[PDB]
Amino acid sequence: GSQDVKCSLGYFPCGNITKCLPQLLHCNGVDDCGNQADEDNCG
Ligand SMILES: [Ca+2]
Repeated sequence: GSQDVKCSLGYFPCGNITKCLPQLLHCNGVDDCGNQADEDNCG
């Protein structure tokens, strides 16, 4: 029954926003999530 939960394999959610992007854009130094959550202290 749950819907829009987590992202499929090979993708990750920006956080509390409904959206998923490939690891390629993860900490890639590019604005995409909008809230800059993926670029938040990437380490
Ligand atoms: Ca990014």
